[PDB]
Amino acid sequence: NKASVVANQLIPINTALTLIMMKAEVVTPMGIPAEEIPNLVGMQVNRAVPLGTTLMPDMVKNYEDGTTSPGLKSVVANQLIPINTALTLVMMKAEEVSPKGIPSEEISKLVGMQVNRAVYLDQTLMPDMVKNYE
Repeated sequence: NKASVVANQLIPINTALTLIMMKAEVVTPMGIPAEEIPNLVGMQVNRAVPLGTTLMPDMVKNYEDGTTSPGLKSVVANQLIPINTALTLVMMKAEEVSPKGIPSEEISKLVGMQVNRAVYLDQTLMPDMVKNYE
């Protein structure tokens, strides 16, 4: 089988991995492959990554758009938004990503709403970081 993207060195939290920190080794479990290496390269993680850590879906927010059928498109801040910032669909990208944070059900109504917490780059928007919805 093809090798997967397993980090050889240890990565801290929120760190874009590169070709040097990305090792294509054939280890299990076969998390995300390296076909989109040149696409999701520099992808930051949600928590600290140990040595030889394979790319996991639950450990990485939007590892890449390798999904086909959306349906469960979740809102993800592909960019960085400072606390209290009326973010709209432009800064928010409702795509199918895990885990299922906040689905774009009525986003058109909450779009441009000011957040009470700071938001980093591609981060999964959750109802725990926002105030009281409608």
